[PDB]
Amino acid sequence: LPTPHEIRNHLDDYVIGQEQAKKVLAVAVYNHYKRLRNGDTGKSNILLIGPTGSGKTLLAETLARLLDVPFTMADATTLTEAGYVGEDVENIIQKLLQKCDYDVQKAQRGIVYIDEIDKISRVSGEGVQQALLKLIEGTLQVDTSKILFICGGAFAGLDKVISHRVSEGELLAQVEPEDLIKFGLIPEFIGRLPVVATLNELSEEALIQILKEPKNALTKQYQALFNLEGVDLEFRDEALDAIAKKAMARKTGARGLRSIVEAALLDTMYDLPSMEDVEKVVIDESVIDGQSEPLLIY
Amino acid sequence: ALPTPHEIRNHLDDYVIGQEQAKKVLAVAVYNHYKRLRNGDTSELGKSNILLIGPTGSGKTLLAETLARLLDVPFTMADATTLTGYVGEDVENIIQKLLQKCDYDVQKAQRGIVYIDEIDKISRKSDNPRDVSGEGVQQALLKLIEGTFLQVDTSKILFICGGAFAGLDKVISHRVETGSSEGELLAQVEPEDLIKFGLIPEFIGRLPVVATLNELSEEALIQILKEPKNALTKQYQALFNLEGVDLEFRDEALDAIAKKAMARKTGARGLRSIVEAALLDTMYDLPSMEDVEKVVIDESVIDGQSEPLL
Amino acid sequence: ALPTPHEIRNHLDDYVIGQEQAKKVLAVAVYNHYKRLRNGDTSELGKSNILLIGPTGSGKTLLAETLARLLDVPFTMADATTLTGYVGEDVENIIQKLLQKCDYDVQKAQRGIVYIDEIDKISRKSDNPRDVSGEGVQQALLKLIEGTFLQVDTSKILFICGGAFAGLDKVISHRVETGSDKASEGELLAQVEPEDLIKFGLIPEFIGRLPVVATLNELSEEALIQILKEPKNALTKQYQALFNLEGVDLEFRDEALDAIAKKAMARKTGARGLRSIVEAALLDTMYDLPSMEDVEKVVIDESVIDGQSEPLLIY
Amino acid sequence: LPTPHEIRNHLDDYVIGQEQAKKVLAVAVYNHYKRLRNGDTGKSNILLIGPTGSGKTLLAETLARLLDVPFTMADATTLTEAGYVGEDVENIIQKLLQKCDYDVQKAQRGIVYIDEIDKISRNPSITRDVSGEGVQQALLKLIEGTLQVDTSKILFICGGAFAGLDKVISHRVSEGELLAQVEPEDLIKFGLIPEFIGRLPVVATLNELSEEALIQILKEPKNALTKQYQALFNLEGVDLEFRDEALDAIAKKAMARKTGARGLRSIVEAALLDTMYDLPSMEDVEKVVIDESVIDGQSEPLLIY
Amino acid sequence: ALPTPHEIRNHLDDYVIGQEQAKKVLAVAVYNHYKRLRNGDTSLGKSNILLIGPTGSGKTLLAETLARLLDVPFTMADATTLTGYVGEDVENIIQKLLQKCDYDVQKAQRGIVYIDEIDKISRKSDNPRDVSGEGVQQALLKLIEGTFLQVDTSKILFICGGAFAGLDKVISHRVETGSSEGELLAQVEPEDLIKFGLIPEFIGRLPVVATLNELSEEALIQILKEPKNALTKQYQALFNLEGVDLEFRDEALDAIAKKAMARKTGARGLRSIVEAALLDTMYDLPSMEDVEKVVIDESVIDGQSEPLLIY
Amino acid sequence: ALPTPHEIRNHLDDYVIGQEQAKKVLAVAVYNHYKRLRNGDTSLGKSNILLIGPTGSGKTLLAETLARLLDVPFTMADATTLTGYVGEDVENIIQKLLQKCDYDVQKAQRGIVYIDEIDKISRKRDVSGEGVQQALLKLIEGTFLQVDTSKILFICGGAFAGLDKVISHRVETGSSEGELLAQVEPEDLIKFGLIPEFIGRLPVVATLNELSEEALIQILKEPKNALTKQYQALFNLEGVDLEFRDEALDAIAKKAMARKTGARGLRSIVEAALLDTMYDLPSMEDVEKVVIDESVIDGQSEPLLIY
Repeated sequence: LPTPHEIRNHLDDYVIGQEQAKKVLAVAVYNHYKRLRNGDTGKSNILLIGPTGSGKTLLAETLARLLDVPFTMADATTLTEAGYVGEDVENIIQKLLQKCDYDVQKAQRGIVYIDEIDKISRVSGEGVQQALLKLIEGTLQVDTSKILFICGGAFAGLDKVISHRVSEGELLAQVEPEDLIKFGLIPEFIGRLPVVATLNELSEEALIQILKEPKNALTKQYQALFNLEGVDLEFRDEALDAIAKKAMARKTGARGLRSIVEAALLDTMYDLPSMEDVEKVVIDESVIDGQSEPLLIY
Repeated sequence: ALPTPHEIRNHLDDYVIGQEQAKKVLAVAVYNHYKRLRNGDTSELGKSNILLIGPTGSGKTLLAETLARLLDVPFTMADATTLTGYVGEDVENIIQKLLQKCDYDVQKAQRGIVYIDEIDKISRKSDNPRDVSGEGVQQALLKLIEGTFLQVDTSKILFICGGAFAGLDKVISHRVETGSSEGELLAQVEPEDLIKFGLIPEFIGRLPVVATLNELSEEALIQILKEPKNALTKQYQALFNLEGVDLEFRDEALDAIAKKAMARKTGARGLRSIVEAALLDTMYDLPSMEDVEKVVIDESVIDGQSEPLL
Repeated sequence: ALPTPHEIRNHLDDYVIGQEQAKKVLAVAVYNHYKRLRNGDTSELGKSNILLIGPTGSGKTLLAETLARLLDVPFTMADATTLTGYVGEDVENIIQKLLQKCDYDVQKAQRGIVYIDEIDKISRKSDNPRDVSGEGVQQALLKLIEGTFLQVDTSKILFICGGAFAGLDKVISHRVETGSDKASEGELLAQVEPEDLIKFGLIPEFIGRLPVVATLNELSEEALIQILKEPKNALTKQYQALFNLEGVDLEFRDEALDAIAKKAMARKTGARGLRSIVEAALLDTMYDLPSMEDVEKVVIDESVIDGQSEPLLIY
Repeated sequence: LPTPHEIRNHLDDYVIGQEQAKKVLAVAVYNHYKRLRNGDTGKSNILLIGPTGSGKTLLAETLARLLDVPFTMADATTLTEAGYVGEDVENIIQKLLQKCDYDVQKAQRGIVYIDEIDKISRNPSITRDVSGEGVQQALLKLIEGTLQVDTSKILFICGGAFAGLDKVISHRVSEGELLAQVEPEDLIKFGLIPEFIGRLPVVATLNELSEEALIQILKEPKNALTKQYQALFNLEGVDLEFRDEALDAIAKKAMARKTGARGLRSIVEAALLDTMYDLPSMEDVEKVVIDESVIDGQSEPLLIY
Repeated sequence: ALPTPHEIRNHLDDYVIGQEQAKKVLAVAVYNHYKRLRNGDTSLGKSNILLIGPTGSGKTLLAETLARLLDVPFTMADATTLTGYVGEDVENIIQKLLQKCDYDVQKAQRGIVYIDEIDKISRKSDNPRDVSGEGVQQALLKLIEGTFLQVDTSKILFICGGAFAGLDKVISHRVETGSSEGELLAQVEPEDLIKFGLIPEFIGRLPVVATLNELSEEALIQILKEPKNALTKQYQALFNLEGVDLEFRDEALDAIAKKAMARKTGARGLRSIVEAALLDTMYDLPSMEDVEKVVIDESVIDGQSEPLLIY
Repeated sequence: ALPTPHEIRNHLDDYVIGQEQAKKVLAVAVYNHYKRLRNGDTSLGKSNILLIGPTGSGKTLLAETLARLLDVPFTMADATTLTGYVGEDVENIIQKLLQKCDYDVQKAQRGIVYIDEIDKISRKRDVSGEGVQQALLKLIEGTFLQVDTSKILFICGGAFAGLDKVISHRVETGSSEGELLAQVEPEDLIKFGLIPEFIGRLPVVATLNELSEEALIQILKEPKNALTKQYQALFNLEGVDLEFRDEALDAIAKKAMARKTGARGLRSIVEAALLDTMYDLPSMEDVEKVVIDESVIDGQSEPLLIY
């Protein structure tokens, strides 16, 4: 079992900065699996509070991979309706099992990430907290008490509440279950999330990492898109850096990256299904200046 | 069988005059959107939601409507002004209405297109000074953009938000400036510019595709009267045609109509009302006559005194 | 054999006084509408739906009704106010009723004309402040305008939506104005534009379904008088007929007729308020008429305006 | 032919007050039969708008009798279903003929009263009962002329309370003065189709209730309070007798409280409560209610053994 | 086989203390109501009731007891929760009645519905929303008459209760002449409710009017003893399944009554008092081994001394 | 076999610090409630409870502990989220109770329901708040789950900030908070904002003492699941002994007060103080770690490490 040191060390190679949060997660994760090992003798669940594109999703995946443990994501926005009939919640446990080959144990060790938790707080989101709480609370048959839950969120209005209860970065550090309660989260749900981590920083080296690292990264998306056409899309590292610069110069952020990449591939994607070639290559000149069109290989 | 973005733009040229760039943008945005829907499969993909930015009476609404028709897809219009708590339950009204025109079919509703007008109006900023309620809508409608007793998911449906953004031109200039036309500036538009304008970051990040329209030229109006497959001249020539009469519009008359429209600042929206009044007397005594063709000159339009040639 | 707009308007002149422009518009709109139906063939064609805009008691309803009669076509009236979810299934009620009067005939129902009154009432706006329900009707009835177990299609049927639009005059002015006002209100309703109806409370998609826009002008004091005399079924002629089968001659002094017109204008009911005025003025007379044995009754100004002095009785 | 003076004059002996409505009806009726006489050369139909127990029904009957003209009533509520098969409407024309000895002319002069019109105007929830909006049509097919008899000649009088009408008219811009300003528009917005209202040119109004009617409502109707209570007491084997003076006292009580027709029951009940309470405990032939048991409640009803 | 008004009142005497007149009234109203339903035939009285009495007089109890005594589905509702969308919440009273009714339409027709705080929705200058309140009087009015349950509310009996604090004043202003409280609630007339805030058409739907008299201070003691489910009987039963006999001295019962009156909570405040007085006893009760516990005045009023313990 | 009030209170002393009187009260109320349920028979007390104490006094904890001590389904709700459509959201409390109850109707009847911030809905929007007092009042009595809420025990908590003032204005004669909350009467809650019929449904009234800094220390040590014991256990399965110096424990309590988070803020403080230590713990090889004041308050110095 990896030490909290080893864990954080493997977290630095995937996400730049956030030293404090990487500590909290390391200990939270370590203790969790340290409690599962050697038997019980039980909730070290985590609450990631960081802006969108802070690396929340990326961190979760990394933790799962470095532990060689089944992982699965879920959106509080999609779980809102909880399905017209039944519980859309039990669905993610089935996905975790599918990625697990249906091995009850391997699944109980699994990690689950629920994004946009700050969204549900006021199907009514207040009822979603309960549907998601029925999950966290242990129920072919699998108890969820053993699986580690990580709930990510931006919590836009949280900084205000905490600043009232008595800049933004230092404020979030003083977060307390009370703040989350007054935010919209029920006391019962917060009680299931003892651990609370925070993220407050983004870098160019981070933007470039977000562009390729995440299993759900822009580059991977567009590549899949171009791939449907039978075309291979190649992003020169220089192009990725140029993209990062553009994003910074416009102080857009992580969500701002897509608008840049799209504007660089727009024309290409426009008149591509009308021609036949093996692959296309994006150079930094196609991005930073948009002077030249992407390379075409037939 | 989906139409290539080439084909989409081609048909858009039939209902819309100018805005070639905006039409190229929409052509791709649309193609990719439904291309994604038809071949949907786990792993990431863009929302492909659009943000129309152009002067009043430029063709923002028309483009949206035409797009729907060209794709035989349910279409519904909404105004962001009518939205700015109980309206949070009125935002889903946009959905039930889409279902209404969708034969109450959930899947075809997912194909639907929704156009929100006057988005720039709900922007909370010092310019043109309620802010709290307005932002509440940006975030409430924001929940829709993502996608959540219809049971329909708004993730599948394409969102097209239009707005004139009168002040956007000024802020973009204050940014692009260096040391010491509008269309050229609306091209340098960036998310941070919309930020300072009044739109929240999380909302803008949901509208990746940004199309920009150029104000219709005086000359363009004339094209609007002729070129479009449903051009006024073509509509009235058809009317006069099932009467056994040929209707001829002299270029001097068409330009005359365009000028009348500009003096009224009604753009293309004021075209019909002008043409109607000019052919009003003619159509009254048309079925009572027995001639070959009627010719509309300038004197019939501008002066509105002389009668059309018979 | 369809009647030319000339013939249509000519006959409208027999049942309606004034509104010559509106009548020319309707004449053309109507002619084209049925001209399109009879020679219907694939390829574009205007819906030709109409939007009547005039003061109360100007003749909006009368025009619609007369149009139907002049074209021997089924006609049904509806009020947009009674409409403002379950009413969505009450909008189709307008159809079943049209079928009722149509001998239940689907094709002749397609020929039918539907007049919706008080459309300006359902407009959602800050002026005269439910909005959500009202707009819902604008859009619900909007589905009809386009055209969709009668099996009838409402695409064929002509829609005539009337309204007074009390505030429309103000907004149009706030637009047409230049620098620092037009002579007559009717002069403004002429400069009317779809965008003016937009700001008023009507949704764009709805207005776009009413291409033809007709505007009525308030009847003049003298015009009201003509309505009391000239028409074949003029009030005076109707009451003279009533008094006639009593063996009595009814005379309306011009001072009395103008008196009635003025009473009507003060009530802003236009011609619609004419009868109610005449009735009240002849109420007492008609009550003790059959008990008498005189030659003729003469209505002076003092009987109408005053409403106190009794009509002259000539034995 | 009776003059409007003579007509209203004969209406004062059957109904107290309502001078305005008696005028309107006098002229409406007179003109109607004056148009039938001497031939045509045609709709003077009336719409009675008054509270239940205002005397609407009484006025109609009175008008028919004073003219010696066949008369027949009908309930919009009963005509709702319009019969499972056929038209329950044509039925009332047959009744008018039966009371007429089947003389086509005498029948065409006849008067017909349709009560509870305000009821037919409109979630249907797949209800078996026929829609009132459709009833307006079935009833309109009637008003509009059709062994064979044309209805165009018979005078139709439609009575109703129109509870919600006063609101509509107060919005369009107390209750007594409001109803006077009634207009076909108000009735349209109420629920009545324009085509139906167009057949009812004349509109009369009643603001006060009538004791002469209250007393009549107490006994005349087939479901009158007296008849019902008698059936109740009858189950006990007891005969209930309502003294005429008692019925009048009851009417007074109702008027003094401005309750209305529906208010009568609360009065009668309060007068028979004790009796009905301790009646199944004793055995007697009949009970009799005097005006003293009602107007004062001083003494208990009489018991006959 | 329906019970005579005599039998109905007799059983009401078992669950309810006092209110003999109101119970006579309800006895007839009820009997007649169901007598009409069972032998229903064309060519009758709604027989709907209007309860008028002070708070904690027995208005609710009477209604509930009536239902039980007739094995008929019963549902409670409040006019305050009602005062457009609530128009569709009025039919909620029906679906709930059907719920407790095994979803049987006919049994639902037999059901009894009690609406509390009717005097609250009355639109008047006294205690000054009016438009919404009146809207409910008329909305619920539609129910009283009777109209996807498919059930008709004509069959179901409606019992509307209320304290009518101001009603006493107006009745006085009318009955006055020249220059107990229950004596005035007896002279109550429909026109008095009119001036109070109720609409004529609504009042005309409640022909039966019952009036309750505020329970006497002395009656409180009876309430603690006589009722079949009297507090003393409830706690004696509790102490009984512990092998202990619980004795309430009369000095203690009167003491409790007085405590309740000083708190102006009437009978509603009885339980809270008794509980507090027996709290410590019940705590260390299962840990003892005595014969009986005797509650004296000192244990209640003083609340200092402990109850007597007989080994 | 039901536990005597003595046994119930004894176990409560393990999870809760202080509040001995309230625990005696709850011990009796609880015992009687289920004593009534198990031996239920015609011809009894509702036994519903009303917790009144300052914020973070242990109102919620007591409720939760009671449930655990009786292996009975437990669900929490907030009266604030309640204050027409919420009338159908009141039954939501029930369906949730059923959720945790394995969807068993009978065991749901055994369930315990805690409503927090009851003093908040007291009408002294007002119309809506009262509507809830009454809507929830229908529950207290007991009515497609088919479950009857008569059987389930209701525990309503509240701080009642103003209640102290009104009680004083009454108990006064002529010319501590705990001493006054003892003299609490239903009429005092009446004037506060609660309706008579609602209060009459909460016969059992428990009162909690104001939070004391000194007690916080006991909360860190005494409880069977005390933070120190939890962390010592964590450090124990690492082969390390965790020692909390009294100067360190008092330090944590003071930190908690300055933040006015009472006991709820204890963990967050301890975590942050042991964060770095737990991070580089499994990478060391020492005998025990000693937490002094300097590690907590200053938060600068590291904990003592004895090899």
